[PDB]
Amino acid sequence: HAHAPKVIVFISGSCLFGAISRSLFKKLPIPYTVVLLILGAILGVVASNVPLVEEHTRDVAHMDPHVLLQIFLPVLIFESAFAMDVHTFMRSFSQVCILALFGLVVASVLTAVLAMNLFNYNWNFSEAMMFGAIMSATDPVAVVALLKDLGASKQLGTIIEGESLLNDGCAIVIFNVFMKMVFFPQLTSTVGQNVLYFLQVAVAGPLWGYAVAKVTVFFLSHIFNDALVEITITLAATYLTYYIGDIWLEVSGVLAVVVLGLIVNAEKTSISPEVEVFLHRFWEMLAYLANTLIFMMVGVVVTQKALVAVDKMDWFYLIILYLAITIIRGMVISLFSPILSRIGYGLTWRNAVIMTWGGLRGAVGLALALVVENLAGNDVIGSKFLFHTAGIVVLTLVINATTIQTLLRILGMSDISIPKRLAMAGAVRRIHEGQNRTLNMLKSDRFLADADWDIATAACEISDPYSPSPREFADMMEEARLRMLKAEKISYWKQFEHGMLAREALRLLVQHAEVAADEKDQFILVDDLKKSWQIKGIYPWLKRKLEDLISEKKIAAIPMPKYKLGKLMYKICHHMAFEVTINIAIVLNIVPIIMEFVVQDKMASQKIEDALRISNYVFFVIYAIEAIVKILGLGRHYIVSHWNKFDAFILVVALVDIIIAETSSIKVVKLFRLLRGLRMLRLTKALIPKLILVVNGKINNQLSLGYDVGKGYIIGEEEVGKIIDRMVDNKKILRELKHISETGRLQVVKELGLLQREHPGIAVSVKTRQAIRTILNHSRETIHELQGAGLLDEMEAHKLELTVEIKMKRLMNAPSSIPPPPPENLLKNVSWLAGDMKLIDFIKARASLLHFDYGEVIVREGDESDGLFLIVSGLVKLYGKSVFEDYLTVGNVIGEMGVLTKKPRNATVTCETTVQVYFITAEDMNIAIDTFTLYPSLEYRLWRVVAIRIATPLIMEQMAFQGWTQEKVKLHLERGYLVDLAESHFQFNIDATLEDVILINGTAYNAHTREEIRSPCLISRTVHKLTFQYTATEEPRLFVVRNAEYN
Repeated sequence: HAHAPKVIVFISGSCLFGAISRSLFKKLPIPYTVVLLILGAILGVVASNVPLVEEHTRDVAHMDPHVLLQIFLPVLIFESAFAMDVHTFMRSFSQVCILALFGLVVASVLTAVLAMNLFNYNWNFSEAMMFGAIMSATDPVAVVALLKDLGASKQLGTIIEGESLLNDGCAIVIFNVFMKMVFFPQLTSTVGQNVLYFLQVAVAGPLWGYAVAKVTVFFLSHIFNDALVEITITLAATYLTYYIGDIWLEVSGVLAVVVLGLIVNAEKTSISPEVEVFLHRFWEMLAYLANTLIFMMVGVVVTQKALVAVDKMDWFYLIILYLAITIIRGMVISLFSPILSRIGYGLTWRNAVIMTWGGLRGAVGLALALVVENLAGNDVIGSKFLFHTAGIVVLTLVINATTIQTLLRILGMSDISIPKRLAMAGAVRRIHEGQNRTLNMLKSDRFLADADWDIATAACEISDPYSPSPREFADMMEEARLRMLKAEKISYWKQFEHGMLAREALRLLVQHAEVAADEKDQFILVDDLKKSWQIKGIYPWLKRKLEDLISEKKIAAIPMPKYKLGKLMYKICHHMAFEVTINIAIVLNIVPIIMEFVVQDKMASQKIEDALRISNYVFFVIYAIEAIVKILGLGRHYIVSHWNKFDAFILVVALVDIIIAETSSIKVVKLFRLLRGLRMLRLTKALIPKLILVVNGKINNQLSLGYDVGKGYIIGEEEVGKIIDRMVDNKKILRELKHISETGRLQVVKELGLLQREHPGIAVSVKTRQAIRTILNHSRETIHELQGAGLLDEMEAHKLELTVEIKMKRLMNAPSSIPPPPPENLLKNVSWLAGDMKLIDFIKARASLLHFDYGEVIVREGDESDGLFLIVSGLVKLYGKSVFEDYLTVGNVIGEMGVLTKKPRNATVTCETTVQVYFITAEDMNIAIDTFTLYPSLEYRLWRVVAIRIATPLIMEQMAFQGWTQEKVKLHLERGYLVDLAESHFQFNIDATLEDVILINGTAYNAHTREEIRSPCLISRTVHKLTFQYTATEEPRLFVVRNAEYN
């Protein structure tokens, strides 16, 4: 009917035009957005002549400014923020801010002066500043897209993107400031009044955004199965942050959304992964809709209202303006180049050109132009604002956006590095080989013999998109160095693919490897990695100081009252419900404190101020009973704590002012100010624990990243060290490489072991978090394995896989600090004790806790193996000639092999810190071995623990070249078991059911050749059968792993 929404046809039609442009002009260098402007112009000219069409474009063309800003800008700004690589953005935050904020001011002011002097429009400074503001809002989406692939992607790409984000955010702020001075002027403004205005837009805005962000991520972390709720919460937070910010709080909405976008982006872990991928594609779609509409709207109104008021001179000014804003941006970048070069990633002269040429203008500039074109009404200023802004957008998108592709070439930035070319060629060649095998396999199929292979081969063709002498010695060294660093990069990627590394640690390690590859004679330096696990000094100090404030040890020392009258209260005094009730009462006291006092201020409603006085009586009564109960429970010791004395002062205030108030204006203001100022501050007692939790969280986030980088490096080095043994020939080179790897590994394992001592609880939290995450991951795999085998139905598989998903989400809410378990708990958790309560009691009764000081030697080489140590606290350094060094920390048990083979100790143990060890004597272990002999025998368990640790190096060395990482090998061995040579004193291999057989201890004879095999050897696949000697000196033990099919 006549009331039908006519914006539906325009909005939907805009989508179709966007699709058409985006499709047809996909290959041409001209960006599609230019075509949208042409189509908008066509709609404008045709609309002016055909009244029917005008009825459909009017509602959206002639659209109120506020509705333009309130709906579109939050989408554009949030989407831009939500799409950033925050981690890189933060690491270059200063460099972006200097160039964005200060650069924006100078760029706009210089443009403003140009507009005033050059143009004959006779604009004043306010209008010229609006012009400069809308002329300095960039939109480099087309340029960062190219930089994403070709080169210089990591640093340059995000710097231009972040700079554009911040200058867009600030340009709107400047535009808002100067628009009110032009279209909504005010009679007067004081200096102090303006300063408060600055604080609101510049300081309060970001704080409002930060508060809403931290509230949002809190709830998102507590939504477990509703994806729709997560998406809706994101939408509502984004729009309410802007609306409440601009309209109710009058703080800067755009900056609030910028901060909200960045915080929510950083806290992506709080969003379920499946939702995360949705949101990225969702906000992209919303931003794409916003761009398509704004460009078509400009195309419409520019022809209907703007081009009718354009003189020949205006065209001349547009060219001069385009040249000016281009050289101005370059001047700003160069001028700050000395500063920017000394922070973050310094700008090379070629990078500067990219930033200068890549400063495309776009939607935000146009959107703000439409506001002026609307507010100005019939004034020419509106038309000429829209004309120039549209002109600059067209010129930049025609000239800059098309030639940037060639400029990146001329500057020699698009070249693909040799490593990438080689990797792509190898991958393509392997794929090409993979298809030939598949193609042959199909040709043998009876049901596909008649298929047209000429077409099949042509269709499935993947094509490469990119198409002793010192001089001798140094050459191999450079070759080896690069062949090593390349291996590491692989080992990091393998770890990530198997969920062993967080993405951030992977990025750091790969970045360091790449940097080392570019430099000369450079390997990975741990000194560069240290920045990952160095805790900033502020946080430990804050944690210590805050924990001192609520120490309250002087209350814990208070004894029970000496008579029954106080005994009952004392119990209440230590019930959490008491403190919770008092806190709730206090926080409820805000309602009177605000309502009555603000009402009295307004009067300065008498019945309200008369009535609320009674609530003061009620809260006084509550606090009085609280004080009475506390004094009765504690007695004279009550006054000891400083927190209590503050409450005594508060009650003194209550008595004094409630009496005096009931009994000039000074008394009333005294009552109000004193009640408000004091009674709210006693919440800090309950607040401080939350601050401690926040601090823990900040430390945990840093320490966790440290462990990943440190542990990622160690595993990478361990894997590589068994590869270079066969990747390089020259022994001298080989020896030099491994020496560096070990001197790096020792530093990492030491420093990373000292952090645990500095922050015990946080370390335990981090580690238990890793433990759970690993368990769930491999728990997820079995579900896929069961699903893939068809052994479990798809719907049932999904039902299980949900419980894993919610479980992995609840990790993020786990406490940042777990109190370290006491020593007795460690014994309970030793690998070869778990579950055997009878054995645990036997050991716990005979384990003697010892304490050592720095530098003491627990055991020395050649000493008889008198027992084994479990390190419950500290860090010990092992230095054994069978040269070979290591550092062991909490949990690790020393001497497991010694008590079994009864052979002298292999390494000297020195304490790097104050160490505590549970010492179990060899005699006790022998007794335990003799007295605990069920199927999972203690001797069997001990050997199994040792066996795997001995086996893992052998299997790695034998199959490092293949695709298995360490975790896979260790799990692989986990399926194994030790054979009882008493059940059969000879072992017969079965190649179809035994995957690997390892000899751990004792000599074994080849049954046919009667060759003797040394103890730690990995039995070669060629051996058919083994015969074992029987001597007391070395009883032979053997480890085997069967195929999945149980024998």
